[PDB]
Amino acid sequence: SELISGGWFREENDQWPGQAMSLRVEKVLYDAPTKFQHLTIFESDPKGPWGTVMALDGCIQVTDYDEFVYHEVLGHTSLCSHPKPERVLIIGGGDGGVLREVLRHGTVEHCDLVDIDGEVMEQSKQHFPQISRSLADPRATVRVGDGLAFVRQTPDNTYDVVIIDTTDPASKLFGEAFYKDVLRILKPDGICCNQGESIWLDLELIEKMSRFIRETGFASVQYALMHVPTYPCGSIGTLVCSKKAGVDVTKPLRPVEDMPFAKDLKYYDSEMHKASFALPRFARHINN
Amino acid sequence: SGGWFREENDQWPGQAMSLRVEKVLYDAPTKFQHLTIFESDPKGPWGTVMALDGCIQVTDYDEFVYHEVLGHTSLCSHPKPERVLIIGGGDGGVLREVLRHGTVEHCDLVDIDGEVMEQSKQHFPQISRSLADPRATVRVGDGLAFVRQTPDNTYDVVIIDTTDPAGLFGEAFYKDVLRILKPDGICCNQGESIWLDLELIEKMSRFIRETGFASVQYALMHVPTYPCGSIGTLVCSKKAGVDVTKPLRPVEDMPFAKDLKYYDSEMHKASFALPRFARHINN
Repeated sequence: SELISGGWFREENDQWPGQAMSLRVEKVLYDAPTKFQHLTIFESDPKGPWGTVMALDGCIQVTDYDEFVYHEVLGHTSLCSHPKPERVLIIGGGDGGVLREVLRHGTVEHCDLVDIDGEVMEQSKQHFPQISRSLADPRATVRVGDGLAFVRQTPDNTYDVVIIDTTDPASKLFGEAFYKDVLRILKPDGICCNQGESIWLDLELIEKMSRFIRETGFASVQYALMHVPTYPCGSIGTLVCSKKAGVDVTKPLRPVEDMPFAKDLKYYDSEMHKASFALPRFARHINN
Repeated sequence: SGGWFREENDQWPGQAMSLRVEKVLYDAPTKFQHLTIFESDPKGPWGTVMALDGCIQVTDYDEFVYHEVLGHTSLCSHPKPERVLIIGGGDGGVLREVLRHGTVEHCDLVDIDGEVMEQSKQHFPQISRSLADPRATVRVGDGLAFVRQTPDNTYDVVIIDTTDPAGLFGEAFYKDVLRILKPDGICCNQGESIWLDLELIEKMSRFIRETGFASVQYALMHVPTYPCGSIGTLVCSKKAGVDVTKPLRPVEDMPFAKDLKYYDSEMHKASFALPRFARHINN
């Protein structure tokens, strides 16, 4: 209804009062609500480098150009922090981008993925094949359904890593029970990766979320910063949490340089891993 | 127009970013460029915003990142910076950070646009307060003319806060900058984004090395108002074997360290770690 070839997409979001970013639309590939949210896929200006762009609820999620940053940082920062990650769970991750990166690791014997929106997955399968290729991997069991119901019915010490690639669709509505479930389904040496907000637009939420996950029972939580151009302020982050008291996730436990796919990565390496946990002074208290 | 500022596409068309305007304080050309000052949405955190040639340069909210990174990354990499030159830096932001250092005996500043510094004096006092400091000699004029008429081995640090505006002249200019630096001299130059012009950073980097600098390293930073959200700075060392990626004089030892909002020795070291697609700049 809104987008039109030759017109411009506009990301507004009320998180930021009085700010907006826009991209010129070449061709609309999809624009409509789903069962759970508003999906919008389109081809951007060929003169520009962003390529095919996807927006969920009026917020750009994936673009061909910078897509690798968020997927590598979540996938590898958490897995490289675990001594031997054999079994992995991803809550969300419908486009398959984080799954693609987890599946690079030879140690991963199986990975479960649970996202609620099946139509987003289908549109990723069509317009982002390079991202969604891994949904069909023999080591991946992809499920469409409720992540809360899944983790509650999962027995204890099942997973080595749990990646939460979602902000819910400030532990509000379902955090208390869910993060307790996440803690118990992790093995004693378990690592939990959670997508964080920007240190520019919602530092207050990062502080609350960090304190909440520590109160839940995690022995440590550390915020990793990253350069993502398409995000409103240009820097989202992620909370990498340990169940085991003692482990320091800010230095890679298994450095990616010692495995054969290190040179295929566009963003992440061991030096970026270390660098991501150095926060500006104004935001430094998050990591103590 | 209708209560929204829109940032220029220019290089790489199709992208644009916009801010809601509450009150326009200034909007008109000057002698050398289009200056645009306005108050942003009070509900938003940006405060007073300044744009040069349709490109946001300074906002009250994130202004400290760019100024601390240029000022301190270069000074903290020098063993004892007594004399400093800033080409550009009309708003006084980089000057304010350089002047925090006790070792700095004097600092010369040469920017070509006098109207920009007058508008900074008015609408950005917290930034431009340093222009009146007794250790600062502020000059309005050509930076190319100034550096060619400056004798050898005059400066410890030279901070180039500009991508060339004054009406092309790199070859002569960077030779001058190399010559006017003392043997242990550091040169800080503002870089472009690794996202939208990596090709330019690579060229700029090789050019400065070919000019005579023993090493050149690109420091990355988080600046939300920049198109992609990450500009950087090239830190260039005349003396060979200098690893500027580890601070020579840690800011933690200086008393103003806790007054900084962004920069510290941890951020210093992290800044030189580049994504793999851009790591060939520093290798």
